[PDB]
Amino acid sequence: TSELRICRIDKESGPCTGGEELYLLCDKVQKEDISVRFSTASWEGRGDFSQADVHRQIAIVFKTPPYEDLEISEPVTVNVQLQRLTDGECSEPLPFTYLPR
Amino acid sequence: TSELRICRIDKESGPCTGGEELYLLCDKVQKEDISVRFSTASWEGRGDFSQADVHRQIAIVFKTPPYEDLEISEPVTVNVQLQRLTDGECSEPLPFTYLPR
Repeated sequence: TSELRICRIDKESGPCTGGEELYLLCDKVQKEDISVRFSTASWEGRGDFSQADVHRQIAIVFKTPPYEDLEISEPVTVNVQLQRLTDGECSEPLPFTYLPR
Repeated sequence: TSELRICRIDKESGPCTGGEELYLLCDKVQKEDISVRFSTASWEGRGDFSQADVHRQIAIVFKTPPYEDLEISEPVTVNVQLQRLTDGECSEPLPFTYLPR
């Protein structure tokens, strides 16, 4: 109830040794009343995190624009950033590399 | 200013043909005054999304627990879910598969 829902987990696999840092996207939860449970029909395990590790974020779903040159033979890593429409203010850039066909 | 900051992009690469659905995590933005800019020193492109595509989410950073059997020779995909400490209520499960050493 209260709708505990996980939207996704950045990684779908990892070493059985554990201790691997991951992150999951979910709907509203109470950081003082939430935990992560890994399990099978006969085993149970918990993710290691604190309240400081529960971040309120915004997620934007979008389709990439086609690159200027659809005939590139070599990868081309461009910049990706947030930009405000009103003032045209940008955020720092993050890389994204386009791959040839 | 107002601190436009991107935390990450699920994919770091993709076809130069574009039209690839992605998502990025960032800090507070105004969905009616925000856009995504792809660019080089001489080229500019925009991500395709609407206001409906800007979601307020929670992200939890955590380390995975080690699996019960560290000697598995075959992958073992267990369940991962949110669980409330107070009532022990769980969310639907998402799969995560442990890999042998």
